[PDB]
Amino acid sequence: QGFLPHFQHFATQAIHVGQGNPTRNCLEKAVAALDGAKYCLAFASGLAATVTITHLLKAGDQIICMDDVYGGTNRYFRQVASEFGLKISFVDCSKIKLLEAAITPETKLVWIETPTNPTQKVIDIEGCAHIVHKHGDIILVVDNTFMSPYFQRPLALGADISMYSATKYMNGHSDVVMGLVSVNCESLHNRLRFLQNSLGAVPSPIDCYLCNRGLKTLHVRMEKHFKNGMAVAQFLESNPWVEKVIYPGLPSHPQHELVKRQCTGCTGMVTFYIKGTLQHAEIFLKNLKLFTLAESLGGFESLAELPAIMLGISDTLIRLSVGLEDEEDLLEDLDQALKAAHP
Amino acid sequence: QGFLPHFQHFATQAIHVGQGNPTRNCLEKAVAALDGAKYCLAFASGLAATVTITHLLKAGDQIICMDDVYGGTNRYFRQVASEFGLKISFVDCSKIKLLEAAITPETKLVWIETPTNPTQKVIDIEGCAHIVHKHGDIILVVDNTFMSPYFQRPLALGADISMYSATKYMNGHSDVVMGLVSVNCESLHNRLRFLQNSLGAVPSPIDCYLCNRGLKTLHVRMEKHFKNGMAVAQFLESNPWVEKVIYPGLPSHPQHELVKRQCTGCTGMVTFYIKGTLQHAEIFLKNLKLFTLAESLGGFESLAELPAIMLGISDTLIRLSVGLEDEEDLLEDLDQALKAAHP
Amino acid sequence: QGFLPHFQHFATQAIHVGQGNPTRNCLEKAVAALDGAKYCLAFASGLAATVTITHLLKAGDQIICMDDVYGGTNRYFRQVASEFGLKISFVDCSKIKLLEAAITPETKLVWIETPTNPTQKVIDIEGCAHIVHKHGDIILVVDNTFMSPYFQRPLALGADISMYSATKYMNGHSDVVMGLVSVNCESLHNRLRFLQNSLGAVPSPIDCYLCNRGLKTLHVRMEKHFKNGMAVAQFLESNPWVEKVIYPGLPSHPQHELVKRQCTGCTGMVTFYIKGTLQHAEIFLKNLKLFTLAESLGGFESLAELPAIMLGISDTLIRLSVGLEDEEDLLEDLDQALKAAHP
Amino acid sequence: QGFLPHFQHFATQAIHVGQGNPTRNCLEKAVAALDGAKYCLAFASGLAATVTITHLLKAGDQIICMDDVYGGTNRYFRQVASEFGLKISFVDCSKIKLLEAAITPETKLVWIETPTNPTQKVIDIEGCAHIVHKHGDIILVVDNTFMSPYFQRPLALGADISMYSATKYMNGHSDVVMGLVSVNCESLHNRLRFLQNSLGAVPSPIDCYLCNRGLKTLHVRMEKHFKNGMAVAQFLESNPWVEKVIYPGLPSHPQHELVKRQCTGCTGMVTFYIKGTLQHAEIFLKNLKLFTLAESLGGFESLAELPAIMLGISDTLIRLSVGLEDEEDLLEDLDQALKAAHP
Repeated sequence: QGFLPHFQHFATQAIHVGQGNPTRNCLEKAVAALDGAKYCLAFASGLAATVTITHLLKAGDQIICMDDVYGGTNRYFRQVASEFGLKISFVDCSKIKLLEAAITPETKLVWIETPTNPTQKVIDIEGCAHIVHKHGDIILVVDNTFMSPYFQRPLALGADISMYSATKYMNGHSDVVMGLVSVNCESLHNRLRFLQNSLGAVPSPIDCYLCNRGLKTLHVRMEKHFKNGMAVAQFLESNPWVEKVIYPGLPSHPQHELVKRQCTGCTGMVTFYIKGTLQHAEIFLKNLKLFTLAESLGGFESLAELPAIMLGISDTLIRLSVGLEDEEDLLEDLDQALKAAHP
Repeated sequence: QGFLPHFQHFATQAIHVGQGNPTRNCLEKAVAALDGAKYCLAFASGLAATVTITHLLKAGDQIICMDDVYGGTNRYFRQVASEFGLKISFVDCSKIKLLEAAITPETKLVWIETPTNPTQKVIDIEGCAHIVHKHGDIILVVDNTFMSPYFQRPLALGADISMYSATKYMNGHSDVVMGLVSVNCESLHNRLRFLQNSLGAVPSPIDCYLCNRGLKTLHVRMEKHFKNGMAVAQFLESNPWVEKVIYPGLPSHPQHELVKRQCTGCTGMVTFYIKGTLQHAEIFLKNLKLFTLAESLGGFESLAELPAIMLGISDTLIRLSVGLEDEEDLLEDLDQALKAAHP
Repeated sequence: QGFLPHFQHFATQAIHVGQGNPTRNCLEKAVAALDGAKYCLAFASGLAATVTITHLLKAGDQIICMDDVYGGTNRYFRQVASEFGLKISFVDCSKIKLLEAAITPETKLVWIETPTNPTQKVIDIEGCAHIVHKHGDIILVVDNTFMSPYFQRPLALGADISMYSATKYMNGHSDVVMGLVSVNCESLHNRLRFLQNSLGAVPSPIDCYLCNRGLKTLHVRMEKHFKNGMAVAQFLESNPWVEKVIYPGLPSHPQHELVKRQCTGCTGMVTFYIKGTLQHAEIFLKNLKLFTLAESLGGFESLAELPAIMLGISDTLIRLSVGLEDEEDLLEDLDQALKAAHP
Repeated sequence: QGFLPHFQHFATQAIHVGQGNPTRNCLEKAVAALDGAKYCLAFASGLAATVTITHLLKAGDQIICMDDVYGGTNRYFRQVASEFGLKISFVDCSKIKLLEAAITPETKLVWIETPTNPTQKVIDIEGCAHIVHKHGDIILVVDNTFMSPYFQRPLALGADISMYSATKYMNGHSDVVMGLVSVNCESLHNRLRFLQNSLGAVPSPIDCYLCNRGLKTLHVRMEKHFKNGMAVAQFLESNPWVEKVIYPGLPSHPQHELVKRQCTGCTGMVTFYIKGTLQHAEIFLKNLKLFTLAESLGGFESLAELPAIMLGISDTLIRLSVGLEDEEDLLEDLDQALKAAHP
């Protein structure tokens, strides 16, 4: 039904394209294609990618970041801004109007992450692109990490840089770290390349090989994360013991319509509020038998978490990371622990 | 669809079960579950597993084999029977009545591969089960390599032994070789275990680790193989340059009914006859730009082969091992090649 | 001083030679060279190698094995002899005369291991070769595993088959299992090859690659095992708390002169008797702080063991597996625990 | 020999110590010990480590570098100083008096590589230590890449920071890249740690695992490099076709005395001038049959390079990166090539 039609040739390119030196170039060639980008640059980590992006700016320039309220980031950026001598301004871009405002004559970069973690507020990338590009020379960067190039393609939505940061967690707990920066601009790529080779925040031939190896199945893995995610999200929202569910894949989401015109699907990241108190989120989490209590997100295994203990996030909110297990089993495990949290 | 429903817990067991020593024991626990069996023993190669199974018999014993006409096998088995002094016999077990006639007092083992290669004749596991089990003490082994435990469960259909043999080709070109032998019978398992340890034809710890790792995405990869395989087979079947198609998933397959009540789905192996002459098949193969010419089967990559040059098999028969690329691109590559082979 | 001069080009060949299919062939090419053999065959395990060797014989033939009294083997061989229908005769070949005797008109194979485990009695390979080859068509097989092709080259000493069986323990605890069979004969190689490809007790491309990878440093690793072994062996034999030492590298060994004309050095396997009772071997072993209590042998780490609890072996005997640690530290750790075993 | 005695416990620590998370922390504990330092921080590449170290300084600060004339470096450093706005200066620190003159109020960092490449000029770590430390607050960093922590311990000789940067070339052609920064000073370590985590130029868990794994055989490999290196250098030095040799291990090296009181041994990098013309050097290189032509250094494989084509370096200067092959074969290959370059 509804989402942007999946990007053509993704799977074909992910498998055939290209099949630092050789290893890195091939990885980049292939990632460039999946991002619909003309160019790509690989870094040791998503963070190193981020730093390098900012090295693009000169002392004094202002950088406006999406405000990661409950999430972790923000301390970073702020530290990268401090050193290097830059001005950082965090603005909730959930409201396009707010971004229009914050734009200062010094603003040379706008960094956005969508969905957000763990509330999952979808930012209108296209909206921000037009607002940002409207005046002066400024860069729009989208951190596609939470969606992956398979479900979201920033560059196509007006972004100037689509950054993909993969941790030691997705292709199985495959300990491959990587910072992928894609772009179409000519100079942007040139400047970024120089930095890449000048500073050395680069990946090893092994990482590149492993990373590339894992991409081949990104499409089949992500589709299942989505089928399982959707299923879990529905079951929950229809469960008597769940106050609310937040999953970009459901129509109940406050941005479901923005989601269908920007993504081709959703991750296995499902958030939901459990009816009751922090004492109930407790019973629940402790009763899960198939889901695993972990603070990370991405494996083949379904993970659960209570951010409140892992004005603060409602201690009744739970973020799930639906993996590749059997949909039936996942639901039964959720059902069983919900019934336990309410005798 | 009207195939058996997908095996319960498969994905969950593949990802969670278990997570010559350790590594092998966990691989064995896992595969045992995927085959719906109490036990499983791993060997160096499917060929090794085969030889091991024939060691359950003693000189003077007889063994019936599904007669693999155009495939490669038969020379093996024969070389194995010659040595070890066993009596071997080949029967077109696709004709159950014909197996009956073959049963003999010294018959103690019946080896069955299905679907055949590359004609894809399907054998009724159940039938042969009733027939074989009916009289005397005799083992019914099913080589589940061409289906994978995901789409077929020999043990649940009567077979005594389900042997899954994987080559250096699936899970990408992961160079892991392995022979897995799942079983339920108590003494059958004990004899097999004694043989396993006393003869040393076992995998290395790394192979077991790698093999188990691939098991975790087997369901999603097989699903995509099945999808692309169904698309390819339908497309070729309604194409003006195709005489006929041989694909278990299509209702046009002679034993499509058997399939549905014996498998949960189908592999990416699509067989078809190109309209024309050996020369047209050649034009077709040379024109393919997305498919890769090769004699192996199973990678993420789509392959094409002309058995006549790699009585005899028709010079018009082409076997494709459909990969995990974009259905669209595969369809267009074939269409382009077929059109090219007909000006 | 004294031993046969090291085999020429070993290191060069181990690194350059060749730098189943490709992977296996290269591994075999290279191993053939290191064994000074014209040919080589790789199997899944040393045991699988052994079985395959015996498959060379026909029902009825007799196989004479070195008698592994305190060691583990013998149960194997005996089981392989049982099945397959062969006659096994275990004879202590420490006494060349004894082998001369046992030779039966049915004797078609003589299997020897030297040094022995854990007593380390050196067998005169050349002596047994002349005795064995003197009459009829019979095969002499030496299990070079305990020495490795770097310190001992059976084929050059008249052996017909030099078998090297590497476990998941040497190139670091590199979990690579492998059975290497080398030979110069034309037919022996032919028959063995057939068996190799007919039965499938073969290694995976990964194993072959890893195994080959590790060979490159075999010379430097083994030399240090020897320097450390020699040092440890001396310190011990000169220690007031040690009744006796048995290390082919010392002149005190009852075969030190046979050793210098058959090997180019020694392993890190040092055996020794601790002055006192099983209660003292206890105190000793329990006080080691750098050596590790393990029943295996081969890592980069120095291992200790008391075979009596790991007419039976004197419960006062200890086998060490000297690794690659600093010689000084190894001695100090031995010294410290010996002083503890005798307050 | 008259070199410093070999570092105590090195091999033992390399094999036992430790056996961004785990993997990296253990690599860091290990390398910290090998460098005889309290701490060590790992980065993506030696180049990344370098950039990180320069981040300890702020705009307006100055940094002195051993002037690498014929090597490659200098362009880096300069590109790093240009950006980040630092003042850089190059000094032939092999002439201690010349460094003194260079010290400035804004001087806060002195970078020293030794021996140089490919001339192999040796810098007195200690001297520069006394000189630099003498006045003001300034850091003395030593790039220990060309020696390895096995043959040189910068920190024990006065240096504040010892940076070991390994490429995809040693430990065989193990494609592991890494930059290790060992240190003793408390605040120096804390600032470095903050930078490490806040900027993300870190290794992946697999690189750390692989890197630590190679550390375990570093002593034995370096010893063989040193041996072969000594042999090669002596042989070339007494050969009729060699003008002169430049090898730290030979008493003919201008700073052979410094060496002995600063290193425990030498690398396999032997530099020498072929008697004759650029054309003779060419004949030599083309005739080599065992040595491999390459611009990298460090594998198990022996390499040869002619810097003049890969003021200016003499067209007669040849640098060899001596591997772990048989000394005999290396000597004969060189001799064969030299003879060939002189009819």
